[PDB]
Amino acid sequence: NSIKTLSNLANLLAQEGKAEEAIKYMRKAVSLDPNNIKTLSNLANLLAQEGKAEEAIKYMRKAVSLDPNNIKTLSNLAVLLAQEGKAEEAIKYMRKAVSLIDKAA
Amino acid sequence: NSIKTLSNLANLLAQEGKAEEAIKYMRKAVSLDPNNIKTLSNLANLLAQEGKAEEAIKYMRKAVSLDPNNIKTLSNLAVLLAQEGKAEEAIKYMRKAVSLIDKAAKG
Repeated sequence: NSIKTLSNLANLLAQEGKAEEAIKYMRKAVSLDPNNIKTLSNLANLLAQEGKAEEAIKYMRKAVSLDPNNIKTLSNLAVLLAQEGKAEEAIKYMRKAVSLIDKAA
Repeated sequence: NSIKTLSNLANLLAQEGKAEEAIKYMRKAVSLDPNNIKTLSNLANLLAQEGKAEEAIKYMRKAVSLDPNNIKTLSNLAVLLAQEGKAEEAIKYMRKAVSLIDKAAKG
């Protein structure tokens, strides 16, 4: 609803290279529903796109905690951790994703 | 106009449910610089969100081929493949990514 609208505006501003405003609207969107995985991941990726990897990782951990079996979230978190030089933890989450993929098949 | 303009126009068009036009403009953006990894990933994401998973996979594969050590590209591709039910190849890309992370960590 309003979350989707805020998300659209945010992503438009970001795709136009105006990331700070995008982050403002995104934080609003997350505030409206703090348990939405999609919006949390969106916020995270916007923060990471700005070089702020730590806060991004925070929100990604939140999203993972919301659903530990989603391989997209696990993979994304793993990527963020790897970019920050946390090899062991990244490899851990990636391998968890591998296990889930192999299990579902 | 530029790649940025065409790409964002494509994004808003997609948001308006004008997927055909969106893909048109995003492909126009690609044509200006066919080996641009960023644009390729953008088109891939667009195709994926519209349901066109297979095409998206093809463009993600080209992206990987342009830079095979990018773990973001490898991971995104793997997630897509797994989504389409291609478990083994997805796992292969993820283990590639893991090997790269370990290799980079070892210095």
